[PDB]
Amino acid sequence: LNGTLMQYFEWYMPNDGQHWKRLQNDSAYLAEHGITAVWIPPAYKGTSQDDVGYGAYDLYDLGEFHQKGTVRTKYGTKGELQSAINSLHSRDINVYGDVVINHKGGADATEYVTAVEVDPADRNRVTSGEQRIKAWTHFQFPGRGSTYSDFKWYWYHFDGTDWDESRKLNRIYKFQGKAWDWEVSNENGNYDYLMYADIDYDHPDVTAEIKRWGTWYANELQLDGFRLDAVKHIKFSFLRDWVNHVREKTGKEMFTVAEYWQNDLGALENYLNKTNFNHSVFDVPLHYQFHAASTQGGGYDMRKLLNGTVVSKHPVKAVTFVDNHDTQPGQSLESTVQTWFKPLAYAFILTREAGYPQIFYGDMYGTKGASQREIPALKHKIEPILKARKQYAYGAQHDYFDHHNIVGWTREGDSSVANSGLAALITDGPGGTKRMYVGRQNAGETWHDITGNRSDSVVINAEGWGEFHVNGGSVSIYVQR
Ligand SMILES: OC[C@H]1O[C@@H]2O[C@H]3[C@H](O)[C@@H](O)[C@@H](O[C@H]4[C@H](O)[C@@H](O)[C@@H](O[C@H]5[C@H](O)[C@@H](O)[C@@H](O[C@H]6[C@H](O)[C@@H](O)[C@@H](O[C@H]7[C@H](O)[C@@H](O)[C@@H](O[C@H]8[C@H](O)[C@@H](O)[C@@H](O[C@H]1[C@H](O)[C@H]2O)O[C@@H]8CO)O[C@@H]7CO)O[C@@H]6CO)O[C@@H]5CO)O[C@@H]4CO)O[C@@H]3CO
Ligand SMILES: [Ca+2]
Ligand SMILES: [Ca+2]
Ligand code: NA
Ligand code: NA
Repeated sequence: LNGTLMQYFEWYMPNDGQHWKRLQNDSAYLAEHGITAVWIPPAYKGTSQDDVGYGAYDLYDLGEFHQKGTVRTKYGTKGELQSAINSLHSRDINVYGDVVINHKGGADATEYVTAVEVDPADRNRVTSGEQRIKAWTHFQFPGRGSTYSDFKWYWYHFDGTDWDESRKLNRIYKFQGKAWDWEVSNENGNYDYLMYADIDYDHPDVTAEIKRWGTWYANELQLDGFRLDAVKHIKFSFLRDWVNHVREKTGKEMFTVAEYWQNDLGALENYLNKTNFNHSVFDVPLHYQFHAASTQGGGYDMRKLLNGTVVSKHPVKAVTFVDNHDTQPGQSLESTVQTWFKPLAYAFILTREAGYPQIFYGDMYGTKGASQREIPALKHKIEPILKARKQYAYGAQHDYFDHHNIVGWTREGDSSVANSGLAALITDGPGGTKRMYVGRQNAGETWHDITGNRSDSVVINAEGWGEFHVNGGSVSIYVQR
């Protein structure tokens, strides 16, 4: 009954074209461990075969056309993806597609464009007169032709770019007659511009086309929902309308979660408000708290985990997580939750009632970057916690955030899930004990630590309390034997 998301990729997976096949072959394992939805990496042609997917060359090429030196994407072919999705749906696993509509990379040809430079710390400030640049803005899709869509892109569909090919120069250029979109993040004055050619969401043909593509994409892959990339760089009212549009055309719920990357609840709440709460956001602040706790050696006040997060104020609109492809070692938003703390963070997201939790492929299977700082495979430490969620994390919750280090929570169980109920303890410092209430209805049951970290059994007293133990820097989750 509890739903669990999985981000089904990490940044450094090998470019062998086998990822979709792997996903298909992992569907039985995912279903058995209680994963009910997967977020798949962008499925369309990037700027090269080894693009992780955020280049977004051709949104209508799902690994079907020979473009950018390849038919397949990094991950495989359209057919392979569709076979994987078909296996996942056969096991009631929903599929959320990644939607990268901020920009387009890898244009087929340059165009001469009149532009001005803007200040990278304040993109509202113009720092040059008009100049002629060669911008990568012409998309003809020579390998695709007009199959699925005859829409061609030119400079006038974009607000700007970060490269002039004539002078070989990396600067933020705003095209003549264009204005950065609003509302976007107010960081750097206006954070519309991120990378590649920035899509102009003031352009009515562009808004129409991206909405149309949205519906096509959903149908083509039989998607159940969306993950929205880089939303702080995309006109908020457009995103709102886009989500409503695809829902209207497909007739389905299309659960949607946006990646709004800011460690600030206020900014996330503004975004929710400006999109009428029609979709969820990732709980970025909670991730940063996990990161802080993991790097402070016991010095973090664990009571802080209850405040300043999306899940603390808008639990129905939070997707909670520990790490992702941007926070993993080496990557652009690097803030990795250290290995020792990572299971404790997973207990917090998986066994508490608030939020829609997500597990990271990189945490399960490890990351394959070229460093000696990669995330090791933690599948065996995470499996028990997933099981706790799937089978035990039901009913009324009681919180025990009453200590700088050792914090815990219980779940009473629900009569709809047989033998459900748990008692969780995590500590960033020394271990110890906490007496916690698990419900009088559990009186006399014998509970054991599903993680195997503690070998002691705890018998629940007549008043519904047990005396629970946790080791130093560890997690224990007690459930009925
Ligand atoms: O697994 C489901 C769910 O579990 C967790 O949610 C629990 C939550 O943490 C608790 O706080 C409590 O919820 C109470 C809530 O917090 C109170 O605010 C109140 O809610 C009332 C609303 O205030 C009121 O507005 C109205 O709500 C309606 C919505 O406005 C309307 O949009 C629609 O809701 C839909 C969502 O918008 C949509 O996103 C989708 O929701 C899914 C979540 O996005 C997804 O994360 C997950 O939710 C988790 C949640 O994250 C945990 O925190 O699955 C959701 C279901 O698919 O779909 C929604 C439904 O279509 O409709 C609602 C009302 O129908 O009314 C509500 C009261 O009904 O009281 C709440 C107590 O009921 O308990 C929940 C449940 O465990
Ligand atoms: Ca933008
Ligand atoms: Ca614009
Ligand atoms: Na723009
Ligand atoms: Na602490």
